[PDB]
Amino acid sequence: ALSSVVSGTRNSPSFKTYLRLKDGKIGSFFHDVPLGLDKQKRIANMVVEIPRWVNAKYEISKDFKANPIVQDTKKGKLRYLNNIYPNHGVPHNYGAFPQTWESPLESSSLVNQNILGDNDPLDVIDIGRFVSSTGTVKPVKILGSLALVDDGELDWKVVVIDTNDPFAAELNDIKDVYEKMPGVLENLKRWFEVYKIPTGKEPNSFLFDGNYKDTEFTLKVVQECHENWYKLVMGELHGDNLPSTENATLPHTKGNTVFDVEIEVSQKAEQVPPEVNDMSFIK
Amino acid sequence: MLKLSRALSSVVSGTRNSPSFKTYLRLKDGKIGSFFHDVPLGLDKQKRIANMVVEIPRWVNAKYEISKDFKANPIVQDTKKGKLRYLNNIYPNHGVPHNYGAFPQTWESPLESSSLVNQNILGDNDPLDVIDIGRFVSSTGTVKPVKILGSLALVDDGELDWKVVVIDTNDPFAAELNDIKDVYEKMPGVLENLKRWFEVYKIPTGKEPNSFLFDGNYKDTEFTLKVVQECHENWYKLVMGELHGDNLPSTENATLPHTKGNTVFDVEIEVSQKAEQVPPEVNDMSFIK
Ligand SMILES: [Mg+2]
Ligand SMILES: [Mg+2]
Ligand SMILES: [Mg+2]
Ligand SMILES: [Mg+2]
Repeated sequence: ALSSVVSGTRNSPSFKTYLRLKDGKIGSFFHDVPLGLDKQKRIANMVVEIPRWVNAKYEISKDFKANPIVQDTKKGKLRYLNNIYPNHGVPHNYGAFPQTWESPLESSSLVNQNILGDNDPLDVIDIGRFVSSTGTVKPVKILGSLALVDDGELDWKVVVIDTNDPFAAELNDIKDVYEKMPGVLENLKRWFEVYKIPTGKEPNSFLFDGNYKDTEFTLKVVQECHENWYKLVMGELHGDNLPSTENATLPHTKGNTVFDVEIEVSQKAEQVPPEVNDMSFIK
Repeated sequence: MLKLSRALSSVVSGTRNSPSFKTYLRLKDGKIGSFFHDVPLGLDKQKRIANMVVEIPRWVNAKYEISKDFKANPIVQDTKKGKLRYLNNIYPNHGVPHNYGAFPQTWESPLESSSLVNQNILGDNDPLDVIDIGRFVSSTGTVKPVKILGSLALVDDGELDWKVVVIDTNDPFAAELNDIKDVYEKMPGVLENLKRWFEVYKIPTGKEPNSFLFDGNYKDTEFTLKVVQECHENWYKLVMGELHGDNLPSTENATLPHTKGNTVFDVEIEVSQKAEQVPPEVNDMSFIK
């Protein structure tokens, strides 16, 4: 089975999580984890970036070799998400669909409006009961989606649940969450609207009037972004500033390679800065 | 780093996330005291401050409390049928939303009805509950000054369970809060969340929701000081042996020179092993309509 390995020191700029492939070789979280999309069973594989109730802004890096998960930084400073009261850190496990990409050139057939893709793998929110570690790859059941608009880009949020959650069989479309998990859709919607306000940013807004899109519509977003990724790795797109497509597993692709990376020994994990625990109370 | 003056502190006994875990009060000379009896409440009516004993740090689930039954009144995790008790995650809260604790040298008498409520309703037999809404996360067994802001008259299993809202006096925002309305206006969602939390938090354990006096309104600072005074007065009668009842708390104490319970504690500090794992079900979320 796929697994992961930590490099460097937790809560320092050296921290990384790499994908380990089945033979022990290093792969890319972006390119080498099969999405494993099953349109019939409405399941696909998520890469977990941020465990529920964690603040560190871990993401799959498009820049570092082999696309490890690294903590975001600004002005050289590690970035922590705020506590949007009464949330502690992220309210659910946050991650991505591997082998997907929101092209900032191919404008979506699914929105009537000429709006940009956000240039990253599709964002995934796992609302299940399990707290999942950074670098976990697991099957999730696709439920619905939220069309967040952040800085002119369509930042889709796809709501899923871990297929190991006994409750997953009780949820077969996005209205099931509203009825059976009271408060989850409302809280995620408000979180994504306001989470940058404490950093000096304006509230985000929504397409579709702020309404969640159902499973059938969401599956089309996933398929489209999986096809965009496909075109990207096959060299079948013309465009500047395309992500790296270096990969360990995709035969005949230009980026196909063997990854040679240094796994740095982990030191005494640094303290999180105490100000990370401050709460943000948003009107 | 280095304190030139003696201060109260605490000592952990046993293993975290195990039935052995205990935090004891250490008095200025290093001996063991009671968190219930031996921490001066320090109530200052004019500055609207008093000392809190912190039981549960913000975003912790473990239901730590001052034990009325254990010798020297350590803070211990509530346990039932030999099973450690954890508070639920009342979505979207993670554990307790703020630092939770108590006012030492206070007690809600279960004998008397308060003269401050227009209603016959008995107290909950424990120190007054305190909720510190400040930015700092405080460790179990911390004693610190807090500014009293207001209170909520929760009713739980028929008993009046006062919740006192306070802020750590070191919080730079403390100066901007002078009464319970400043929290409502300047810390949007805090009072709302606490009130809903106290209404629903035992529903996952199979209890009906709690109710309130004063129609679920918060009481202001002036009224709250009267509740704290009255509970401090009743604590005093308890330790002075002036009350009759079959299940009064123990009044054993190290520091109160004129009390029957005044004693020297001899407690064992057990070696701490590596903290046990919290059971993974403690991370499940409760979604209450
Ligand atoms: Mg992302
Ligand atoms: Mg996105
Ligand atoms: Mg209490
Ligand atoms: Mg109480």
